[PDB]
Amino acid sequence: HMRHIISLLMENEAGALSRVAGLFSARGYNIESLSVAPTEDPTLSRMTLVTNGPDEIVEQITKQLNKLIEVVKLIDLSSEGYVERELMLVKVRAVGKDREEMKRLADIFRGNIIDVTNELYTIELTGTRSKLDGFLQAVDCNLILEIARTGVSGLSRGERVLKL
Amino acid sequence: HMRHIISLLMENEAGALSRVAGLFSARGYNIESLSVAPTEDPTLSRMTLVTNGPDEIVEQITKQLNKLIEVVKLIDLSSEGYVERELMLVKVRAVGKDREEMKRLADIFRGNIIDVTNELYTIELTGTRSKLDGFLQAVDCNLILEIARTGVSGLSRGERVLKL
Ligand SMILES: [Ca+2]
Ligand SMILES: [Ca+2]
Repeated sequence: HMRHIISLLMENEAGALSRVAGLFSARGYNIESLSVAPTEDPTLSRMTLVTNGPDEIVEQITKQLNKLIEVVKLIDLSSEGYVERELMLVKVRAVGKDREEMKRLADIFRGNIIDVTNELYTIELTGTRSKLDGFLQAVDCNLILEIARTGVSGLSRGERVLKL
Repeated sequence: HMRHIISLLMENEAGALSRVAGLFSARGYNIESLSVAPTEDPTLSRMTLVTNGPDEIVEQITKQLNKLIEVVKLIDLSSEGYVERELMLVKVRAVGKDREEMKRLADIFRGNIIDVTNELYTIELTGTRSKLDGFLQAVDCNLILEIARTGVSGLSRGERVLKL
């Protein structure tokens, strides 16, 4: 039951994504998080999807995904060197001494405050999964007003590219 | 008309995604970018989605969308003050004088190199849509080896929050 980061190229067209999400849904496959946006080439979008399972489940999801005509290339990004980043926006209640505390946490995690009132901050964070998770462990939950978190975006290390 | 950024707070069921994605697909409308990931509410995910069509029509989907039990709340983020950021990973061919040149761009856009060889950089860039777009506008496209870009993560400004 471990994390695989699936990376795929697909037809930037209507239904493309609803069909990819439908394939998971039909069979109750987990989607932890999902990023998709156009590439260099506007006919093709790049999707980064994170799923949680034993290998034999992932290999079957991977088998089924390749079968879709709108899925063009596909790699388990996790099976080779890669880099990943996520972006997160955390809106936090920040009054009295918690104003200093929230500012210290932002600086420690190298985030930036991008919205501010007398009683709140919106903090922008970028990093690996664990950095962003470490931020959330470190903040008191009762302070969090809401969170918007982009889901992982990754690339293979070095010369390896998905389109080739 | 135009560009719309829709935030939804929903169940993390696969395709609850597909079902949301479907209602844009249903009308023949392309989802340009999309992000969905866990929130503090372990059972709930936040999804931002950027799309293109006429206000009344989006408002059609809006309604259709609200009536899904899987959807807790939604707003059209543009209808009120908001902050938005995307993240992007851009792998570039960086040989000779382009090494100095590609590093300068990174610096000017305030991005970070997170993968480097003799012949390439992968640059991480975080910002508004127009900033990332402007970075892409600045690089000769024969230098871009691949891009993985997340699409928006957005929140209302100030005390406005979606779960409320
Ligand atoms: Ca295929
Ligand atoms: Ca509802």
